Amino acid sequence: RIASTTNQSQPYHLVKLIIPVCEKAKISVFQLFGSDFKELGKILFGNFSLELKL
DNA sequence: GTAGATCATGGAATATATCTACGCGTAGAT
Repeated sequence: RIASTTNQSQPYHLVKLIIPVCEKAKISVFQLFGSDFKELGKILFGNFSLELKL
């Protein structure tokens, strides 16, 4: 939330923020930076067993 | 003859980006 409230052009701390975030999301860094928004959303919804569909 | 014992005698608010001072590791010269 802080990273999304601060200026978006500001870089994010890799090991401090992104790697733990994708870790808790059960998502590889490759999947996060490579897949499009549709695939990422579908995989996130399946990972947390949500019923959403983007 | 007298004192003691005995007997009679009795109705109904938190995290984070930013600014600043300091030691200092390394760069530069020879």
